[PDB]
Amino acid sequence: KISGGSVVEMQGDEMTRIIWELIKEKLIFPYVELDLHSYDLGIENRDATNDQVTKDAAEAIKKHNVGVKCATITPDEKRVEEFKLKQMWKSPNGTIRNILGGTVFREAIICKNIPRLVSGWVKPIIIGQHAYYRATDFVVPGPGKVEITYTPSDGTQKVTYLVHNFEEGGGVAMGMYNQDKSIEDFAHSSFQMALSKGWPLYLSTKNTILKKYDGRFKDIFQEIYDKQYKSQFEAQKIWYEHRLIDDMVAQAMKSEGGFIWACKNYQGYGSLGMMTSVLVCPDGKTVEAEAAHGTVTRHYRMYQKGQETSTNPIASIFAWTRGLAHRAKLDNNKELAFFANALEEVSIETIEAGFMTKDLAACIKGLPNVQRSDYLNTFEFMDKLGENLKIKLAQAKL
Amino acid sequence: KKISGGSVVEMQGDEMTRIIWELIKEKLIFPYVELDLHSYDLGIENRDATNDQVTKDAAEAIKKHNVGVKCATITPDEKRVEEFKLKQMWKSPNGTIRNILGGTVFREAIICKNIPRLVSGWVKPIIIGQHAYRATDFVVPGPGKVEITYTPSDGTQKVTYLVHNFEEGGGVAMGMYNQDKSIEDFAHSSFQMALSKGWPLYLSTKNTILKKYDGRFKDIFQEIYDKQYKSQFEAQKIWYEHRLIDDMVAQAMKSEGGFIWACKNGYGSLGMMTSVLVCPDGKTVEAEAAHGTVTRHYRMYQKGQETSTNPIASIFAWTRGLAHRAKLDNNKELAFFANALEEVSIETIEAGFMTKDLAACIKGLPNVQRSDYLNTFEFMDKLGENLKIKLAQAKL
Ligand SMILES: NC(=O)C1=CN([C@@H]2O[C@H](COP(=O)(O)OP(=O)(O)OC[C@H]3O[C@@H](n4cnc5c(N)ncnc54)[C@H](OP(=O)(O)O)[C@@H]3O)[C@@H](O)[C@H]2O)C=CC1
Ligand SMILES: NC(=O)C1=CN([C@@H]2O[C@H](COP(=O)(O)OP(=O)(O)OC[C@H]3O[C@@H](n4cnc5c(N)ncnc54)[C@H](OP(=O)(O)O)[C@@H]3O)[C@@H](O)[C@H]2O)C=CC1
Repeated sequence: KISGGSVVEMQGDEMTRIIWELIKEKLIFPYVELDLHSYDLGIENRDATNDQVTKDAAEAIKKHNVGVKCATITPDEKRVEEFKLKQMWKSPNGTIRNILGGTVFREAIICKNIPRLVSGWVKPIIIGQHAYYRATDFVVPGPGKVEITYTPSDGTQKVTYLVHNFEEGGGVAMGMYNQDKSIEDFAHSSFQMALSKGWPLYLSTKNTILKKYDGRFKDIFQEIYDKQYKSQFEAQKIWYEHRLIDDMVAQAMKSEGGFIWACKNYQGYGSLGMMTSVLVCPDGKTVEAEAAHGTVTRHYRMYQKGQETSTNPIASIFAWTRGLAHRAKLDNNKELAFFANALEEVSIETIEAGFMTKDLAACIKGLPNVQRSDYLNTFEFMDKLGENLKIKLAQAKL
Repeated sequence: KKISGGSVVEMQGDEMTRIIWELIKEKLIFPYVELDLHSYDLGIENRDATNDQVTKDAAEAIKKHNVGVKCATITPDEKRVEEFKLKQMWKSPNGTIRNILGGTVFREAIICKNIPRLVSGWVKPIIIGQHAYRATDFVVPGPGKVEITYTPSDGTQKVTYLVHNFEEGGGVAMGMYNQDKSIEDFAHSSFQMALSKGWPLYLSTKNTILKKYDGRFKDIFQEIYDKQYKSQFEAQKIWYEHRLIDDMVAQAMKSEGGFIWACKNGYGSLGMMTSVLVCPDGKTVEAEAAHGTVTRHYRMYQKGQETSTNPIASIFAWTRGLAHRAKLDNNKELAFFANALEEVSIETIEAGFMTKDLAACIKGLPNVQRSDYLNTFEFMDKLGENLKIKLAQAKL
């Protein structure tokens, strides 16, 4: 077996909890031994520990640099009643993101025989937004001037901008800000992401409206690029380029994918089971990977009733491969790195060979026309993945 | 005899849409409807020659007559100023008109059974109304205080909020506002939109974060619904509900369309995107296509090259305006004609006759053959033939 090293694992809820264990038993543990720091973020354990397990897991990722998380229940009124919760606990992902900070990158796994939004997309597209509300909103009770002013610490200037003169009645108003350091982090993660995946980085803004707000982003990116990054980019045939929201969307419809897209926003096509997410810290050392979808409660309800389920494990699987990939990069572990990529290859190869779960079959043929013989159920698909994994690894040996 | 349509304000536009606009009036409207046409030429040359006076006048006419249908217009930039030697960079005509009329813009894509849509589970299009810029942004060069103050006009105590204290480094800051009247109008237009279409209404905000800012939207929407629209909504078996933006995106993706989405704050064929400005009064509306003047196709047409521009959005501007005019005047004949024009457009495409953009949505642009679509004039002639036939069969 491979010596994988230190990995922080977080267990989840409902259907993903089941798939998670299938992944560990069929795909990971037979080939990788890990110094595994496992945390049970199941809803009942989070309630029992008064959410302490969530904080402990966050600190564990901070210490060991690699975290892979299963989907978790974010409680609401119904969940509080269903589980007899003591509190409507905050989402584990919010707690973890707030402890680690960083930038989230979403990337949908592409298979040739699965329709994409843009027919021409051959390579993936990695979209990134910064994990930051810290905004001061208030009620304007009646007529009067709302103004926003800046005063430098040296007190040599004072600038006052009229936000609005309320002359008929009141309303609402707010102010919000952004620190340079937070914009710089967003850019560092974004450039390191483009270098890691070996693709070009595009930044899109709306400088035609918030000329000053978005212009600061444009400048901070260009500064960092031309300073510490331009070199590596020209080396790998990649580059950085700023785009307006229109020029960017256009360049995407005509493009073949294969680029990082940084957004200053203030999730659709392709089954949710194909979407991956990665929290990348500015330091470039810490990564937390996980599927972009949820616990799949509906499929779990079928399971509980004893009905066949067909749940896509790809996003969950790619959470492990990304985490193991980063762990291998940190440890210079060529064997683990080879495994992580082999597992990714096998998943796509199996789907592209026609073995797939119902969601993907529906994407191809349309749900009203899918037949039982068009797909595999949850356990059949995991079986096929494990079978092709064993073949692939053994064949690589020769 | 033709139908007596009444008073309509019409606004002529630029480039490709101007060509198609005239074909629409000649082939689909005028052969069947007589209008008291208040017609204004918002072509770039006429706006310049009148110093944009025509644009303001058109807005006043809509205010007076309640119904307006507008062709897409060139919004000037530096390149347009050079191309036409403009006296100056005239403001977007839509900006002038919205400023004069107020109201909320609602966007709706026209759904054809045989054109693939974003979520294949959307049977009926979804109508999205948006709010408004009005953001005072600026750069923070270095350490210092950014504060936002409220100064009452009656002399009482000034109120000051800290936005942020930049202790080291700089960044950016911005201020933003919303007047209560503005939110009330947004709600009223939205409720009227939902009643008119007979569909449910959903307001999406982030009132859990912006507790006071977005909370004001949700509160005003609810108070106006309970006092002015609850019963009417029930009398049509519809409803209004607030929803957090995340939950709303969830409900929408699993839904089959058919609802109005008001959100404070999408890639189909632009040729199928419709737009309507709905004033809160419930009387005045202005309809236009969601796309622009299609300059690229116009350059083709200028060199005598074959074009295939989609007129659907332009056609639905006319049908929505005429439908509102019919409602205002209790004009059963015009109401039917407007419905017939919309169905004939949908049916022609659903029968396999379409412009190149929709053929691309089916075969993909790389494999679109000339025999897969009609050019602009071929498609317009096909619509005319089918409209003629439908209206003949409608007598009995
Ligand atoms: N990262 C996290 O921890 C996340 C937490 N959640 C939690 O999970 C639950 C969400 O349930 P829901 O709102 O249904 O969102 P889910 O993403 O859990 O399920 C959404 C729906 O999309 C389809 N789908 C999603 N993942 C898969 C998959 N792997 N294979 C096949 N189909 C899939 C299914 O639709 P169909 O049944 O039509 O196939 C499923 O019902 C809540 O408790 C929420 O708090 C949700 C989001 C993220
Ligand atoms: N309501 C208004 O008055 C509006 C004004 N404008 C003005 O109009 C011009 C806009 O030009 P542009 O920026 O190209 O935006 P357009 O929407 O005019 O053209 C956009 C592109 O989308 C496709 N497209 C749009 N409408 C159609 C259609 N009816 N049938 C087929 N394809 C269509 C074409 O792409 P392809 O050529 O690849 O098919 C077209 O080149 C500018 O002068 C702008 O100021 C723009 C926005 C709204």
